Amino acid sequence: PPISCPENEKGEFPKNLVQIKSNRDKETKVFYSITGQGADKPPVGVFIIERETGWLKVTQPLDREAIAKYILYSHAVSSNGEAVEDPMEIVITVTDQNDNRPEFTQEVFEGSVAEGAVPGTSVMKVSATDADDDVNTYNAAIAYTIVSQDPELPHKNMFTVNRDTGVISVLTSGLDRESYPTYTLVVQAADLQGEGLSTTAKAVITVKD
Amino acid sequence: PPISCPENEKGEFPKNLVQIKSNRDKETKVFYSITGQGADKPPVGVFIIERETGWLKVTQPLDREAIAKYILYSHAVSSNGEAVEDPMEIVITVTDQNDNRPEFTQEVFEGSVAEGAVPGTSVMKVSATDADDDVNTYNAAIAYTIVSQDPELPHKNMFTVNRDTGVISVLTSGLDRESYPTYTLVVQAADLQGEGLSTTAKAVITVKD
Ligand SMILES: [Ca+2]
Ligand SMILES: [Ca+2]
Ligand SMILES: [Ca+2]
Ligand SMILES: [Ca+2]
Ligand SMILES: [Ca+2]
Ligand SMILES: [Ca+2]
Repeated sequence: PPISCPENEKGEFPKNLVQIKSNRDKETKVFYSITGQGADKPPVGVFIIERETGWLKVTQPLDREAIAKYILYSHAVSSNGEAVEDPMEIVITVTDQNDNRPEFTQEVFEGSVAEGAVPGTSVMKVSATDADDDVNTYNAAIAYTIVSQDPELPHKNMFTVNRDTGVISVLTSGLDRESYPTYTLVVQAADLQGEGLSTTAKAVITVKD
Repeated sequence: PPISCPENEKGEFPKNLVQIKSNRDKETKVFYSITGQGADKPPVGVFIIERETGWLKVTQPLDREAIAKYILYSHAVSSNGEAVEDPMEIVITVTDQNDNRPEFTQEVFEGSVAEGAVPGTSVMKVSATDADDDVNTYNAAIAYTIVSQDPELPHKNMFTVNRDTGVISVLTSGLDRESYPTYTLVVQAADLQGEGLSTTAKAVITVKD
């Protein structure tokens, strides 16, 4: 059966994963080995096996974003020097932890809007990515919010962002090019549908005629 | 051996966990079943098994803080109505996600300090707990910070908090009873050693003498 291990595990190492046994255990003395990337190939020694007991072990914390899936092979050789089984495929799946903050595609997004634009007009889009597992978890489910607006004139809520799409829209009337030519918005992207880890970037909006 | 499953999984359900096989599937057609709390007993239907193929599945997102360990038994009955195998124990371990914010033991912590206390004197202790897995993960490793001090006089750094202990101390001199009687500190607790999920509470300090 497939084997699971969570990434970023703490505590004492090594940790037991599964004990491998051969049926020819009582017929003859059996020695156990593992090969593959993560065993004898780079990264070397991530997984080990006790040669006499057959206990498969992980020796360090794992990282899903480095390697999410390990394919290894177990070997069973008797004291006479013959393989008593065919090499057996071992698949080790690395399950995700929410350990990556979202990341905006740019540090400073540029947009523009006409000062006459009706409330509810789309202006610009911001976007972030999240390196965590977006297939199985919510650790990469991003929600967009606006943290601050500068200047806060004529008031502090001139714009709003669609929490799913990252589209920034004119929320209210009051845009005035002659008084406040540009706005610096600090936008936020947070995983766990807005409840988790977060990052910030800037959105600079120029006001046009 | 488990049979590990992460909590709060998204996507389509049910999801394959493992395929149960009997040897004596060649002689006779075998029907597979599972019993126990989580199968036929409350909570009913969390885990199911295909009767003909023997694929054990989970039907819903799990919650480690509700149930962290399931004990099931798989049964193998032939078409003639006789059990061909003894009931086999199946342990199901629920692995942790960081889905719980740290929570302070109180909403408002109360302490006091004499105005003549030398800088570096212990004043009080704030405490937070985290419901996530503190044995295997960092999802419950709490770090304390002071977000804000009120009032910011004589300056904004009158107090400091030990990030591990939650012990608040006098950082600087200037602690006049007469001109400022009460300090309300906004304290924060963040998991993943300060880098994860967070909530805030209040610490009210009354200056004595
Ligand atoms: Ca990682
Ligand atoms: Ca991750
Ligand atoms: Ca994330
Ligand atoms: Ca939970
Ligand atoms: Ca949890
Ligand atoms: Ca937590």
